[PDB]
Amino acid sequence: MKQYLELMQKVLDEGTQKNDRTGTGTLSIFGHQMRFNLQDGFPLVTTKRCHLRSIIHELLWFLQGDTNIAYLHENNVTIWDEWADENGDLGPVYGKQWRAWPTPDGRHIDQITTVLNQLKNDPDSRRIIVSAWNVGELDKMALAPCHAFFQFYVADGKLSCQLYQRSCDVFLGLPFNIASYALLVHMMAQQCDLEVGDFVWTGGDTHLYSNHMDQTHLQLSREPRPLPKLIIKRKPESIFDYRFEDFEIEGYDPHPGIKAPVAI
Amino acid sequence: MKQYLELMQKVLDEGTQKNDRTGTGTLSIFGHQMRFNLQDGFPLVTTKRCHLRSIIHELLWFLQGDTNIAYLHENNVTIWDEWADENGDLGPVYGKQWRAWPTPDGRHIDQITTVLNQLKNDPDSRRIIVSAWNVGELDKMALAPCHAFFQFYVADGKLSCQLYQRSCDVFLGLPFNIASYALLVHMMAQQCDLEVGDFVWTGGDTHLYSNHMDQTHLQLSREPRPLPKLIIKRKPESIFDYRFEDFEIEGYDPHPGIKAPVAI
Repeated sequence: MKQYLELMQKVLDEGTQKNDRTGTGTLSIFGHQMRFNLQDGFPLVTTKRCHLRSIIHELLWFLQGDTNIAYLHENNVTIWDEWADENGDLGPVYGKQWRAWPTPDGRHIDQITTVLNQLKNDPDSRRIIVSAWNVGELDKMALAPCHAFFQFYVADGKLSCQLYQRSCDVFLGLPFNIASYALLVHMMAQQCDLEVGDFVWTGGDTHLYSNHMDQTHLQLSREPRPLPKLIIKRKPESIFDYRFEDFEIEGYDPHPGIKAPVAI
Repeated sequence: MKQYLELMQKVLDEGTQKNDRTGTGTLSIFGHQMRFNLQDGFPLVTTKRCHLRSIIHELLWFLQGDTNIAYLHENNVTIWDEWADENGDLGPVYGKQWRAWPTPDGRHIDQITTVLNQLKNDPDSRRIIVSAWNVGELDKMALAPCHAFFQFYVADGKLSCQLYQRSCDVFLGLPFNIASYALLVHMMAQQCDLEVGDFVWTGGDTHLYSNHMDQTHLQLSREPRPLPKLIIKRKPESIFDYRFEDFEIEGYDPHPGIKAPVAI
C-alpha cells in the first residue's frame, strides 16, 4: 500500500547506516508516522502476499494472557519458537502485560478490560492506554516489547488507535504489525458498538536490513492493489471470545510473496 | 515557530468538537508528529513570549526524583500547586517513575541512569527508553502522565529523542513541553559527549480549548522570529548536578506574551 511504499523509499533515500545487535547493518530513520483510515479497507500489504493466519492466532493468544508457545503450536503457528525456552516459555511478554500487569502490592491489572470499560463509560477520556513496557519485568522477557504502547481515541462514533513502535523491520515486521493492530481495532469497535476510525502508526528506529535491498527494490516496482475488506462473521459475547473462524478477508488480490532471509 | 503554527491552524481546520472532563469543549485531532532539528536553534515559541525559569526548575525537580512541591516553592515556582495536597505531595508522578520505578519484588529502577549507561555503552540500542506510565501506580498519582513515554536514538554522533504525549493543550501546554524536552536532550548529549540531533514530538489527543480561540487567532497573525540559542555555561559531573544558573538562552526576541484563562 501507498503509505507503506512511501516509508520504504524514504528509508532508502535518507536512512543512515546503522548496525544492529552484533550483526547486520541497516538503513535507519528515527520517528515516523503513517495513518490508515480503516473505513477505506483493511490495511494488508498487496504488493507482496501476506498470510493472516499467524497474525490472527497470535492476537487471540495475546488476549488470553498466554505467554507460553503451546496454543500457537496446537495451531502449527511457529513465529515465536525462535524465542521460547525448552518449556515454550517466553517470559512476561505482551499477553502477560496486557491481561495481568503486576503491581508492587500484589495485584494484577487487566489493561484490556480496563480499556473496554473506558470506551463504554468514558469515551472522551485521554487516558485510554495499554502499555506492555513494564520496566520491572524487562529483564525476564525473551525480548523487550517492539510495539510497546498504544492509545485509543473516540470521536464522532469512531474508534481510532495510535501505536508506538520502538523498533521496526520495515520489510519483514511492519506489514504483519499493521494488520495485527488494525484487526484489534475492529474487534474493540464491534464490542463497543463503534465504527472503525484511523489506525495511526508511530515508529522509533524504523529500518531496512542491508541484506533486504534486492527484495525492497523488487517490491518498490509493484503497483499497490485495492485494499481488501475485513469481515467478522460473528459477534462474540466478549473480546476474549473470538475464534479463528470469525474472521474472513474479502477481495485480497496481492502480488506474489517475497522472501527475505535473516542473519543469525 | 513554523511547525507549532502549522499545528494550531490544523486543529482549527480539521479538529472535531470534543469536551473534556466535565467541562470546556475543545477542537481535537488525534495523532500528530513534528520534528525540530536542535542544531537549528532552541525550539522556544517566539510568536508569544514564554518564560523558561519555571521549565528549568521543574526539569531539575524531575531529575532529583522529587515528587513534593517544596523545591519548586523555595524557588517560587508554582505550576504544580494546583495538584499538590496540603503536604505538597503529588503522588508517584514523573520524578518518582524516572528515578525510582517500583518493581513487584521490591527494587526501584533508575531509568535515567540506565539510559545514560546505554547511551555510553550501547549507542545503537533500540531500547533506550524511559516511561512514566506505571500502570500500578496510576491511581495514586495526582494526575496520569501527559508526556508518558520517550525514546533516545544515536546516529552519526547525534542524539535524537522522540516523546509520546497522550494529551496536549496546544496553546497553553505544548510550548512549555517542547522546550522542557529539548533542554533535556542538550543535557543528555553534553553528558555523553554527543551532538544534539532531532526532537520528535508525537501527540495523541492534541487539542485547543474553545475559550482560547481569540488568542490562537491573535498568535496565528504573528510571523515567527529566529530561534534563540541555548548555552550551558558549565559541564556538571553528572546529569543530576545541573543548576538553574548553568543555562542561558541567547538571541530570544519574542512577540508579546498572550494569556489564556481556564475554566474551573
